[PDB]
Amino acid sequence: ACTKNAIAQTGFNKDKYFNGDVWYVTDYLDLEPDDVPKRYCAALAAGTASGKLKEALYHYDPKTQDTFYDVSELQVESLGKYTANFKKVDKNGNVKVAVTAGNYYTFTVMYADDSSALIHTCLHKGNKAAGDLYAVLNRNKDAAAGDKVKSAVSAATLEFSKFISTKENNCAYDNDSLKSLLTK
Ligand code: HEM
Repeated sequence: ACTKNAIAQTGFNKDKYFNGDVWYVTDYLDLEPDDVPKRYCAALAAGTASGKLKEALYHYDPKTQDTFYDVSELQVESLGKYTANFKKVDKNGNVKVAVTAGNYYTFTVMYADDSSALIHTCLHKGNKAAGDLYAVLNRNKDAAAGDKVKSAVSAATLEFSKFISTKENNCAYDNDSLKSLLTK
């Protein structure tokens, strides 16, 4: 299902990435066909909350209106490479689906700077078939991918021309919920 051992950025700066702020997905590449929709909105917050490494996720399908949030405790495999549980929550952190063995994702930061990043994730959810998902992130939801992150896509032996943009979906995000979910 997933096939890639993504390599984390050399010299990854964890405190800068996990600073409590929001990252927007601007472009994505799924290696498995028919795995995710062709139009999508996603964002996350990443930070340490009371000593615990956390991510809060948001997904929105702009055609179906399917919406869900997750809160994730990350465990460290190596610098920039994590295994995350997930619990599905409402935007206020109330649990809808508890943490469960077999529901996890891996998360590898392949490149990051203050404004942009390239990540890989492999999602394992119960019975479902997994597939490699790469995402270009930016701190600014409207930013076109710049040369640092596009060069990193090339250095991963990927073609940025294959990535699908999220920019034409009228995506609107609740940054406040993502930040507050880090504590939940
Ligand atoms: C930003 C990095 C991402 C991470 C870490 C991530 C992680 C996850 C997790 C944990 C779930 C399961 C949530 C739950 O059931 O509670 C999920 C579901 C899903 N994600 Fe992502 N995701 C990311 C980005 C994306 C992107 C960019 C897309 C496609 C444009 C996408 C498409 C989906 C879809 C379609 C599901 C629903 C799968 C199902 O039917 O259960 N995700 N994702």
